[PDB]
Amino acid sequence: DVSFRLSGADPSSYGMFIKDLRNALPHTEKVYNIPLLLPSVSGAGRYLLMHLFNYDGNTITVAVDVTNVYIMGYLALTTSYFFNEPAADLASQYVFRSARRKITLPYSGNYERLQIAAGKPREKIPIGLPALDTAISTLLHYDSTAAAGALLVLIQTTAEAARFKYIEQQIQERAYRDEVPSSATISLENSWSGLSKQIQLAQGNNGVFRTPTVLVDSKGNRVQITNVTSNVVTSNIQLLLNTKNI
Ligand SMILES: C[n+]1cn([C@@H]2O[C@H](COP(=O)(O)OP(=O)(O)O)[C@@H](O)[C@H]2O)c2nc(N)[nH]c(=O)c21
Ligand SMILES: *[C@@H]1O[C@H](CO)[C@@H](O)[C@H](O)[C@H]1NC(C)=O
Repeated sequence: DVSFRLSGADPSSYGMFIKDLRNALPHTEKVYNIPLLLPSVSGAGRYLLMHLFNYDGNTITVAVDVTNVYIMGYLALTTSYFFNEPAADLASQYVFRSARRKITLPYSGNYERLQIAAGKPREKIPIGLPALDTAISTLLHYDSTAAAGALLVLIQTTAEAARFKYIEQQIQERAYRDEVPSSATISLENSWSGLSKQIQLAQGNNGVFRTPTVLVDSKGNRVQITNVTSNVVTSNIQLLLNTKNI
C-alpha cells in the first residue's frame, strides 16, 4: 500500500508520496529507461491500495489497477464505491470485500463521462493539494455529482502526477493554492496512451515514433513529438502503458 496525509503536507511530502506510488507499480523492463507497466497481473495483486487522509485525519482507500494506473473505486468508512464499468466490477471481486455495502457510481471512470457528471470540463476545475483535501472529504459521503468533480481532482493529483513529472511539479506548485491545470497538463493526460505506444514502437525504429504525438507546451504552444530525444520522453514521462493494453 502507499499512503499520503494532507495534514502537514508540503511539496516534499507530496513528492515522496508520488515516488512511493510509482515505486509500487511493478515492471520487469524499462523502455528508454522508463518503467514498462505489465500486460497483466492476476488476482488481488492487480490492485494497489492508496490510503489518503484529509487534513482532519479522515481517510479513504483508493484501489488502483497497477497495469494502467486507473482508479477502479474506493472505500469510505464501511461503504465501497466503484465506477460503472466492467474492469471496476472485476476489481470489486478483490478489494474492499469487507465493506458493509457497495455502491456503483452512475458513471464510468472516463474523463468525458466524469466531466458531464460534474457539469464542467477539467479545464475549469482547480487542482492542487487543497483541492485533494476537499476531494477526500467529498468522497467520504456519497453525493454522485460532487464525487465526479472530486474524482477528476483525485485522478489528476495521484495517477496523472505518477505518470508525468511535469504534472507532479504542477501539483507541488499548488501545494497551498489551487489552480486550474495548465493546457500542457491537459495535453499530457490526454496523450499518455499515445506516448506510451510511440515510445514502445520506437524500440525497433531507431528511437523514431511511427506516428508523431501532438502536445501543448509550457507557453501554450502546440508541438509535435517525433522521437525519444524529446524532453517529454527523457525527463517527463515516468510510466508506460504496455501496448498490449492499447
Ligand atoms: C479508458 N480509461 C482511461 N482511464 C483513466 O482514467 C482517467 C480518465 O479516463 P479517459 O478519459 O479514458 O482518459 P484519457 O483520455 O486521458 O486517456 C485517465 O487517468 C485515464 O488514464 C480510465 N479509468 C477507469 N477507471 N476506467 C476506464 O475505462 C479508463
Ligand atoms: C527528434 O526530436 C528532436 C526534438 O526533441 C528534434 O530536435 C529533431 O529534429 C527530431 N528528429 C527526428 C529525426 O525525428
